[PDB]
Amino acid sequence: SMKLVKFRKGDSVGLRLAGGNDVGIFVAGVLEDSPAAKEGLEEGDQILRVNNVDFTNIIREEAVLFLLDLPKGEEVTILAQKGLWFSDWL
Amino acid sequence: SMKLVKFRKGDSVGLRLAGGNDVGIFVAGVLEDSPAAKEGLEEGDQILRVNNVDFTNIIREEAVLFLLDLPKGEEVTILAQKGLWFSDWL
Repeated sequence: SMKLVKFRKGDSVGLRLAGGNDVGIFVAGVLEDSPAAKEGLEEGDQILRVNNVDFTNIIREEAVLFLLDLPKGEEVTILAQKGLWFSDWL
Repeated sequence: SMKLVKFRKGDSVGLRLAGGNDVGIFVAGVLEDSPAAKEGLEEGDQILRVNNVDFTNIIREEAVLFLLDLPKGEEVTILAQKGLWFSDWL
């Protein structure tokens, strides 16, 4: 049900995000060959926490900038849960 | 603002979908090297119409099954608009 994903940030975090009208922040894509991919992050997962931030109470714009601004080399810890729905490949 | 994407369906349509609580059906991924990719479908686009179906008034489950069930070789026409938000790669 929950998953803890930990990787060292490279030049980018290797993720894209999606959400709606304050209904949670979701993984909308994981970069191929990235540390995030290697460690098991998946499209459709809800992000609950990144490092010391509650990702269930953050506005969209901050969620984006927080991840962009983490320095290269720093460890990123994501707690994810496996409002939005996502289909499989069709 | 709008885009019309037309391709011949292969073994799969080459797309994944996302939505919320009846807030529209969105492109959540486009398969690399697919006809859909070649013709310009992009993650974050809202699907307005597929063939002769109003994709703004269809429940999630039908949206999925409709696309799965289209036969191989049939032309797929998607009208897309460039409730959900999607970030860029971070």
